[PDB]
Amino acid sequence: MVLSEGEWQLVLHVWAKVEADVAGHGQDILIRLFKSHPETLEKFDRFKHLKTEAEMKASEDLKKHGVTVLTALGAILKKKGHHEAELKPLAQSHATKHKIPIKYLEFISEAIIHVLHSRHPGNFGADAQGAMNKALELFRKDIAAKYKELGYQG
Ligand code: ZNH
Repeated sequence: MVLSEGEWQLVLHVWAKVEADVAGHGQDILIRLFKSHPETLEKFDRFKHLKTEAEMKASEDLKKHGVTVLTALGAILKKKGHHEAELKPLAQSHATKHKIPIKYLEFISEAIIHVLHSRHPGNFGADAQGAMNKALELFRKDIAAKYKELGYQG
């Protein structure tokens, strides 16, 4: 699959708003993820003890993680599909150390879309949401191919 330049621009124009407060968007996204799919929290030996949204919002380590995740994703999006270099180390750590199935990447993709839709109705209409879905699908497809090369079922 390949996105058009117009699709990339819709993706990057909403990402520009995310970048006003990457930390806040990261918290909202991780919390949505853990609330919708509580099993995903079990992957974080650092965070699996957090019991409530309140505890999640007050966690500095969780905030730090959201910034790390969104900054990595932002870098990948900015490559506009030319993301092999960024994807290599990410695919290896997530296949081999963290053991994150593609299904869980689908879950966080859903959380991203939900938070953007809630926070950014001005820049996340149907067309922009479609473009973001296409970008995240491409990310997941490319990660999935790497998983396979690396020996992980995903
Ligand atoms: C979209 C998307 C995404 C992105 C971009 C990311 C990114 C990332 C980064 C950058 C980091 C740091 C470095 C490495 O590699 O290690 C990480 C880590 C990581 N991660 Zn991940 N992620 C993700 C998804 C995910 C999910 C979904 C999960 C689960 C479920 C995860 C789990 C993880 C973990 C567990 C870790 C580690 C943490 C700590 O701190 O230790 N993850 N991550």
